[PDB]
Amino acid sequence: QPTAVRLFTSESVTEGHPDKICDAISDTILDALLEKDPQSRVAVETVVTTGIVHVVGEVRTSAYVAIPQLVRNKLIEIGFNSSEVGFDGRTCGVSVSIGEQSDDRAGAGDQGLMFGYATNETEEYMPLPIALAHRLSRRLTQVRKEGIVPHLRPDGKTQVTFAYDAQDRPSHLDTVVISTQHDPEVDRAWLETQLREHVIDWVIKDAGIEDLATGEITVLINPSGSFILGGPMGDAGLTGRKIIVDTYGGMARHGGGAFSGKDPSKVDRSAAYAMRWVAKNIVAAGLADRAEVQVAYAIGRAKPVGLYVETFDTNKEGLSDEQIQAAVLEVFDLRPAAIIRELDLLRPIYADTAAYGHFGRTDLDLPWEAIDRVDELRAALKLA
Amino acid sequence: QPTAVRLFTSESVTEGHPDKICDAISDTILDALLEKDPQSRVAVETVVTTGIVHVVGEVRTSAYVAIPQLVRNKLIEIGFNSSEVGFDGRTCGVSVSIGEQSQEGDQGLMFGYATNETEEYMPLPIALAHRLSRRLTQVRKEGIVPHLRPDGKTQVTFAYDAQDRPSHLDTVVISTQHDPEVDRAWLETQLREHVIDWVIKDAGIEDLATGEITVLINPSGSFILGGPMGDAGLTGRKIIVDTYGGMARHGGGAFSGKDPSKVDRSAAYAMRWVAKNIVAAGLADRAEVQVAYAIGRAKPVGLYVETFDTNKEGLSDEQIQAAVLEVFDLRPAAIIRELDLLRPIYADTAAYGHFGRTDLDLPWEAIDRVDELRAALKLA
Amino acid sequence: QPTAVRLFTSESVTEGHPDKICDAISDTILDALLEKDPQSRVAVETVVTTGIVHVVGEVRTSAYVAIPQLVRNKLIEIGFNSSEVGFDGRTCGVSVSIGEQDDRAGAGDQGLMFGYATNETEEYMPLPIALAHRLSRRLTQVRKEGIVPHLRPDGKTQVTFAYDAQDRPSHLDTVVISTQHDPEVDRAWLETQLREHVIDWVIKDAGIEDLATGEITVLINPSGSFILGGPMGDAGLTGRKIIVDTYGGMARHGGGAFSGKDPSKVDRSAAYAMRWVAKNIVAAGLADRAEVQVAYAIGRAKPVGLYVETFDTNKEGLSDEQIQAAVLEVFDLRPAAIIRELDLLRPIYADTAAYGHFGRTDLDLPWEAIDRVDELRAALKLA
Amino acid sequence: QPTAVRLFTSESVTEGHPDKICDAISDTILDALLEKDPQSRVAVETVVTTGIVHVVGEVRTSAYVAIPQLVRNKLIEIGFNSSEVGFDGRTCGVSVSIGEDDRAGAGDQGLMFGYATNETEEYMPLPIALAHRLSRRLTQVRKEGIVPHLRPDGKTQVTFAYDAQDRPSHLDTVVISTQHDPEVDRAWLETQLREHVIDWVIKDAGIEDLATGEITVLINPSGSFILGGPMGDAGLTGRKIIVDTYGGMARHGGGAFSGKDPSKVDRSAAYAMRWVAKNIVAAGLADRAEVQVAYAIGRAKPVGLYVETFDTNKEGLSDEQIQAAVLEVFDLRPAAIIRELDLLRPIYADTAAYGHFGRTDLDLPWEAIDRVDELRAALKLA
Ligand code: NA
Ligand code: NA
Ligand code: NA
Ligand code: NA
Repeated sequence: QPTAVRLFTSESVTEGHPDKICDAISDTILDALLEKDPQSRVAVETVVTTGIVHVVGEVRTSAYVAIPQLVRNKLIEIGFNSSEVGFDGRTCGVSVSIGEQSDDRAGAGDQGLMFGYATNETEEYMPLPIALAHRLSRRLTQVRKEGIVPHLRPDGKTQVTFAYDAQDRPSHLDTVVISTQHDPEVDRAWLETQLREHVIDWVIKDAGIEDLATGEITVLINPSGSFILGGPMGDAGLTGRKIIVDTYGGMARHGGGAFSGKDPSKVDRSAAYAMRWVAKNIVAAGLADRAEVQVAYAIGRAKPVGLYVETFDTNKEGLSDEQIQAAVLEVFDLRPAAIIRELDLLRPIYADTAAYGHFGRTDLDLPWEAIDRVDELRAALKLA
Repeated sequence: QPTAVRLFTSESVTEGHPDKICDAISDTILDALLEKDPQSRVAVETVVTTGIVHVVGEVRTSAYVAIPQLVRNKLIEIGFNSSEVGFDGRTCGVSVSIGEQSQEGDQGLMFGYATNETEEYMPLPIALAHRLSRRLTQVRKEGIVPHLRPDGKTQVTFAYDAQDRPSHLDTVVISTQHDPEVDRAWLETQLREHVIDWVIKDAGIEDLATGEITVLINPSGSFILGGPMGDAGLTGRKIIVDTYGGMARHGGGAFSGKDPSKVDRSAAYAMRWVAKNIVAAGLADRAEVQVAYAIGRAKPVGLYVETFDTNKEGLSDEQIQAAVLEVFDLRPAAIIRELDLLRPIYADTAAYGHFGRTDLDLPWEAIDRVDELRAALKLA
Repeated sequence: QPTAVRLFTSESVTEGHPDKICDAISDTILDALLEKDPQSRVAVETVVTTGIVHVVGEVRTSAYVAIPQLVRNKLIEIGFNSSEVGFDGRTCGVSVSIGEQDDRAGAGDQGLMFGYATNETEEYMPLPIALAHRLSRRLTQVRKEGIVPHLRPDGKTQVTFAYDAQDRPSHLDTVVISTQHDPEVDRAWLETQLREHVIDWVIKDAGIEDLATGEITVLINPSGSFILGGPMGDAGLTGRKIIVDTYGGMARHGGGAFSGKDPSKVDRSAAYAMRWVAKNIVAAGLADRAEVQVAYAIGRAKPVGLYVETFDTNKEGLSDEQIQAAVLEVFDLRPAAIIRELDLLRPIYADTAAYGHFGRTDLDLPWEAIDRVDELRAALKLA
Repeated sequence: QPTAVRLFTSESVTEGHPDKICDAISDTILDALLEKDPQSRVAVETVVTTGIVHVVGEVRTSAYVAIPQLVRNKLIEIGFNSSEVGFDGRTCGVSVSIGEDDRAGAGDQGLMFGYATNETEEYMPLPIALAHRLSRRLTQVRKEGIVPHLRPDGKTQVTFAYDAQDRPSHLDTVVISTQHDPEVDRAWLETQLREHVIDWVIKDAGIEDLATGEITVLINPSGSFILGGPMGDAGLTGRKIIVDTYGGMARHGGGAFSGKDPSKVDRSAAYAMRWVAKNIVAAGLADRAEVQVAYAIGRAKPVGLYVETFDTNKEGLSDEQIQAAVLEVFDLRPAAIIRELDLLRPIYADTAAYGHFGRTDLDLPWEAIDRVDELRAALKLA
């Protein structure tokens, strides 16, 4: 009969976290190939460790791109420009092991399952915990790049814990954790003041979540102390190792597939994008407050072998999940070629997705964020 | 308004799938180090592509292990023993970039899950997908089905009812690497009998497999070359296969190549242990628990119990969570001690899933806290 | 006092020896770049070990070449096409770590380079390296043409001649051949097959029966089986067979490797020039044997050093100092003038990357031209 | 018929030259293995390029050594400690791809040469002796703070006018190219290196009499040298074999030394040939001696031996007669060379720059003139 408060957590990382460096390098190569050959087939994985970038996988393309210069320039853009910060794009190892050799009916290029999610609890239709964690990691990068907080270095991680009510909804911000790389000219006591003011307080006001941040918020800035070296130094990063940061921060189920370094023919990426597009339209059409949708494919088959709509008893208009799914099946063509055509995916738009999340990005104009199927869904259900 | 039937999917892969090669290599090095030094700190990632294995990361150990031999022997066990099958443990590249000292971590979120819909407390789609991929490897190694090669994938789709429960098997996909001596039609007859039919009987789900089942065997034609050749693999790229096949939420953390001091592993194991005890204690049919840690704090900063309205005994999820907090010590050091994690038990976990393994004796599968939970809740 | 017979030895290796695999890959990349962009700057090193090729260095080029496919195809042509032979171009690792960013032009580096020639063979080569190369080329030939079955690519040849008191070859003393093979054949079977189809064939093809009379020691796979070959348990690197590539130890060497270097690298172009000089000195009748050193300073076109030696074989009462004045009159040794006069900006180099850079009767290499004999004689006012 | 002056050149490089980085790393690994297990079989090649060290090859040892730490520590000792200088041992990539009685046969075939000359007190040719002294002094003035603003990579080269008798007569040209900080230019380096490297070494070597009159001195003649080492100049083990030996004065069989334990005849038989050549000259049998030796895989006794003394042979002896004395005194089976020179000791990292021969700063067993008595006594001499 005693009760505990349920506490839900999501995390994000900056573009200088070693796994995110790999995602960004993988999608920088994808975009360079797409800019010159929109039909490029790309399955490029990046590995980073002390002093090393290793790029591996398979491309089919008519484009020429200078991979080592793309890698070095992306590391410099992130801010790894010196041995003093743990990694230097100008002087690091770059090794390439890429193999270059061997319409809606086109079969899926692999089996797999993919989920999409949306909720009207934020303007960007994202869960509050991942939305706040991404806003904090984006702001931590912004204050470094613009000099709002001097003496910062690229690597960093954010983590937010909300209290939740008995109906599975956020009630209150409980705990914020931020860790940032920094120059030795500053110490943790200075960083605590700077990041509390210029990151956390700024983001709470920018997100309009004052109501959720009243009273005692536990804040931990660089709780382990000095954070001088970072990125790949004394560590390792790999493409596709931040797939929950990339999506919904653990609020939504995930099918396992990574996004970065994959062209749009990979259903792991394009069908996940299609499921965000479906979920967002289900919510925007007023059929549910929250919606999660699974799709699944068999290799060589165009039509999904599976589709699974869940709205967690937030369904509206007396509609069941089974009725909403029938409307989705009428309105959306989930054959992989039809997804690529309707969302105009064969464009170099992916390097921007490789840090700070693929979904609910109001800084970007991503096609899977369009709420342009609201009218068709409502009409399929005979709603006004 | 019209209704559609909800279809939920899970997948698994054989030990020959390039990503699972990487998980196994990472956990084989981990086990070799734990055998000689239980206190070893290990953060090893494996990358495979045409002709090469690259092992990267950091180890803090007193143990001497010969990594190139361990890698070669592991590929040969998997069955990659010839250029003919596309990869050879004896003749492939092995490159090691592991730091052993500095010379000049308890954070993140984790989920556990259990359901009483199977005897092993797993969701049916992932339990069936793992039984198919394990059985596909077995029929090769035993020569029950000849002319198979190690790489393969399985996928299972179940119809679900309006209450989010499985109602019947809909679709089975098996894709297997094979010798050029055989084709898709031959694999269809062999695999329907010796893999699909055999597993439906072995699992006792005949009543879920009546009527029309869609079976897709090598649906995209021949699959002669596989493993790393034209299909790069990395450690920790099968984290949904490793866990609950998409039935349960995930925190993002990979298991393989990580020693037990890493909460991405130990805390996810602890949450399986908590979820399984909640369901075994008759508090819920299905339970999902998130935990989360803040750097420098031993006790978790977050815990979140969800039983999807399957609550029993008139208990809310908040009440179940208070009992969990009284019964379970969720400090990482206490998890390591209570589950006796500092043992070379992990290479076995690196394919066919970390949870609900009837073939293994894993400490996070113990339902030894049921009496404590029921006593904390004043139940009989 | 007791006397001993002096015995001089030279060696060669097949195209399948791991060091020569690297030389070949490095020069196959160079040739592919020079084919589409003759102005390409290339400094590409190849490393082979079990399962992997790693290509490293720096290139400046407008050309696109697919390096992984070039590597795999070259390994296939050499005969490494299966895990059973120890290496497979189709399935091996290939990793690339290459960065991509008139006559008065200075040398790109310092360094010293030697050239040599001797009228003891028609190709102007010392007999010990001439014979070692013929054996290694023949060893490759009997495999590719299947004159001797069950052979695998990796092999080494070694020839030891007795020498007279005046430092000239007198007779063949010892021939060594180690060849990679299928496990179906043994040392005993290789010994019969290789004596007939390689050693006896070459002696006849070279016309050296007069030097191969009496008892010759023949050691064929003396260490036993040689089944696993190539990079598998024997790492290779570009520029680790520089004495095989040149005069087999008969002539001095400046230390510079040839393969993976475009002609702007004096290590290559100036060694080629010294061969051309040394060959023309002997062809012009100034000496029987000539060895010439040249050296450069980075950023300076004219050499800092030139040294002629003829080993007291000088003719016409001319000193080495007199022959050298003639060489300075006739030859422009500025790097740009060497590239121009020998037409070096062509894809001709992969051919050079095994069986030697000099004395090649199977190739038409510009540095083997005896086209300056009139100019040398006219400089010495010889008829 | 006019005359030109013959001009002979040799070069050396600092320990910061990318090829010598690879030799030093290969021999640092060999030494660490021999320290714990003298019977270690080692064939370790090092490759360096922008940001990366790759160590490949084969070891058979009972020894555990921490290879990445050895690599990083060696780069730090060399001076590559910053991205600013082009390479940092603390932050660079390190990848390892290593696979793990006296009639004992040669492990390989091949030919090896040794050389000695009484023209210097260390029995070395003057051009390579002077090139090595310059490269060692260029390192010393940087490490000791005699000349500021230097960086590790550098090359030296000397050209001597030679007489009709093939002997050095005059120092003609000295080249030094050094890596440096951007705060200094060629003009400053020319002043500093003329005094603290060139003039210092001419006095240290006692060759003032060869260095009179006009000497062409070329310091950083190609201009600025800010980045160096592996960045834009890939290095490999065994790519400075002529710098390692006699600077082109002597013939060479092709075999590299570094990264090889003493069971490799490429190393031990070249060491034996220096030992033989130096004792021939120390015994008073010749002013200059060059000796080839050659082996066949599977056989202990050499298949070839060749003595050349370039007409400097004394006491009415021919090279055929010197060679018979050599065969009586010297056991040239590999196991016998390893035994007599006590080669199974961690002495090799010190040989990996500044040459393997004529090293008055080391006490190398192959430099011993401990066999002159046996040679004289086998030739029936006083
Ligand atoms: Na539901
Ligand atoms: Na709930
Ligand atoms: Na002479
Ligand atoms: Na002589």
